[PDB]
Amino acid sequence: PTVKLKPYCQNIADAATIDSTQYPPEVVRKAEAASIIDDPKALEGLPDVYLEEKTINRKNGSKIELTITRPLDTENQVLPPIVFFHGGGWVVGSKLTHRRTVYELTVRARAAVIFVNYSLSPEVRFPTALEECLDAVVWVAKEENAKSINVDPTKLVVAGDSAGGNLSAVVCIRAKQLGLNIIKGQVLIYPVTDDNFETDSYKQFAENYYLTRKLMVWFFDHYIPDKKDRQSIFACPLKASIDDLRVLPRALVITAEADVLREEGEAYARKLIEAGNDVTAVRYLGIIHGIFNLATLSPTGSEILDHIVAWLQKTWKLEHHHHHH
Amino acid sequence: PTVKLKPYCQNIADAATIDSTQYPPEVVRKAEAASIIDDPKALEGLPDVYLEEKTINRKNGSKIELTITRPLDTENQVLPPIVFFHGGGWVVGSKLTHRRTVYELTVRARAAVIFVNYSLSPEVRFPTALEECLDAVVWVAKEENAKSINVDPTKLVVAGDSAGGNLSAVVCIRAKQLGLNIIKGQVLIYPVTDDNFETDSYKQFAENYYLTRKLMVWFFDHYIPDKKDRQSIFACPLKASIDDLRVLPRALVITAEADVLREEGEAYARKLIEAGNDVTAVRYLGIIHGIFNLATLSPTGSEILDHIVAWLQKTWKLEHHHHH
Repeated sequence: PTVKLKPYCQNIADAATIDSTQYPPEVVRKAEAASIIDDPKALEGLPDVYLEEKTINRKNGSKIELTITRPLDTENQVLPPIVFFHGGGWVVGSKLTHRRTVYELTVRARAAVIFVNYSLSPEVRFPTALEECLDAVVWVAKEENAKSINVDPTKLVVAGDSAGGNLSAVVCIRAKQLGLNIIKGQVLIYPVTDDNFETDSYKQFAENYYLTRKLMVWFFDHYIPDKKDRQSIFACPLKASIDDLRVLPRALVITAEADVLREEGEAYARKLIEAGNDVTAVRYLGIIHGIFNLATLSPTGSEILDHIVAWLQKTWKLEHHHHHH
Repeated sequence: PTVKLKPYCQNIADAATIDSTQYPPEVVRKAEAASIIDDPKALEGLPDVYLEEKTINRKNGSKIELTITRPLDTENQVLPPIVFFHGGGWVVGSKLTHRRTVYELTVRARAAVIFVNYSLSPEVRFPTALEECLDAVVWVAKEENAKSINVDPTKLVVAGDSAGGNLSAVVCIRAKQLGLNIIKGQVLIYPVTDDNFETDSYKQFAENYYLTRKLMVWFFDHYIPDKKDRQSIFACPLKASIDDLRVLPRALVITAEADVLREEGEAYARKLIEAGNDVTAVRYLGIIHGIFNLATLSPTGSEILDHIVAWLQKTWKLEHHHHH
C-alpha cells in the first residue's frame, strides 16, 4: 500500500529542507535550539511543571546532569519515576527539543520525569552515554536518593525515543547483566536497534520522511566510528540472542509506519516476545519519525502519549499488587 | 518478516478446530455457546457489574433487545454510553461470547455499555442488522431515553469488533446521510470493510489463524447472498469515495498483525485520513483475530482495552472542552 501521512507529519516531512550532515555537530545543535526558541507555537499550550536541575557526582569527580520535572502541587507527594532518554541520533537533542514531550508526559502521567542530559557524540563515543544513563537509573533506584527527590523506586520505568529508545533497551539489558531488578518497565518509541541500512523500511523511506538513511549513517559514524564495535549488543540490541534478552522488563514498543527504523524496531519486539517477555508492540499508521523532538506535538503524538500513560498506569498497578505498599 | 505470535494467540491458533462451514448456523451457535459455558474459566475473575435488560420497540413493530452493563454503585450517576456491536461474521456471536470483553470495558471505562443483540444471518440479511443498530443509537441519543438509563448522550460512542466493527463504521456513515450528529466517536476493532478475499493479508493468513478465508466467505454468503448488494458502501465501507467519508466521527481503528482482515482495516483507516478525519490507526503485533469473543481475555486483549479506554477518555474530554 502507498503511505498516506497525516497532515502534520506531511508538513514536517516537506519542511525538512537543510542537510545537517554538511555541518559540524555544534552548529547543528545551535540551529536546532534556535528552531525551537524561534517557533511561535513553541510555548502555546505548554503545561506548567515544577522543574529542578540536579547534579549527581560520581566517584572521581565527574557529573551527570539530571533535569527533573513534576506536576505542580505534588510537593509532598511520592511519584513514580520515569527516567527518560532523548533521541537525536546520539549527536543532537536536548531538554529543549523534548520539552514539549517531557512536560506533557509529566502532567499526563503525574510522574517525576527524570531527564538524563547524557554526553553527546562525537565529543564522546559509544559507550559513554550508555554508562551515564545506567548510572542515572542506578542512582534513582537507590532508596535514600529516591527519598531525596520524592519518587518511589518500586515504580521506576525507563523511556526514550529514537536513539533514546536504543539507550532504554540497552540500559535494560545491561542492568540485567549486573543482576539488578530495579527497572520495572521499558518504553521504546521508534527505537534504533540495528545498523542494517538496507532493511525494507530503510529502502522505502530512505528519503523525504524527515529521518533519512543519510542522517542515520551520519549519526552512527559519529557514535561508533569503527564498524566492528557495532557488533556489540549494547550498540545494536537486535543482534542479541534470545537468551541474552530473557527476563527483561515489561515492554512497550511503538513504531511508525513511515520510518526507516520501522522494521528493526518491530523485529526487536518479535525477539523480545520469543524471549518470553511481557511485550506490547504497536505500529501507528500515517506517522513519521521525529514527532517527539519538536516545538509542538502532533495530534497523533498526543494520542500516543495517552496510550503510553495508560500502559504505564497498568504497569504500576501490577507492581502495587503484589505489594510494595 | 515472519510473524511471531504471542503464546496465548499461538495456542488459540494451534487448537483442534471443526469446520463450521459444514454445519447449519443454528448448530454453530449452540456449539459456540456451549464452548463458553463449559469453560471452567469463563466465570473466574469476571468483573461484577450492574446489568439491566431493555427492549426497544422499533417503528415497524420489531424489537431490539439491549443488554446494558454499568459499574456497581452507579445506579444514580450519569455515565457515558458506549453502544457496542459484537462480532461473529453477522451469523454468530452473542452477549455470552463477548461477556468477558464487555464486562471488562464496562468497569475499565466506567461507562454504560449498551450491547445490541441485533438479528443474525441467514435468518435476516443485510441490511436488517444495520437498521437495528442505527435505531439503537438513535434511541440512546434521544434525551428522555438517555435520562431513563442515566447516560450522557453528548458522549455517545459506537464500538465493535470484526463484523461489529463493520456495523460501527457503516452506522456512522448512515447517520451522516440522515443528517444526524449523535455519534461522537467510533472504535473499530479489526473490522470487516471489504469483500476482496485476495488481499495480501487474506493470502498470508488464509488458514491456521483461527479466523479463516473460508469462514469469511461463508459469513458473506449468509449476510449478503445477492452479490450486487456487496457494492453498497453500507456493506463494504472501503468502497466509499473520499468525499463520502468526510466529517465522520473521531475514529480509533485497531488491526491485528496476523489476520486476514488486516489490509482492508488499514486501507479503511487511510481513506478516513484522506477524508480529513480525526483517525488513530494502530496495528498490534503478534496477535490474531478473535481475542475479544472468547471465555477469557488474552494479555494483549487486556492491554488493548486499556488503550481503548484511554482513547475514549480523551474523546469525552474533547467533547466537553468548550464548556470553559
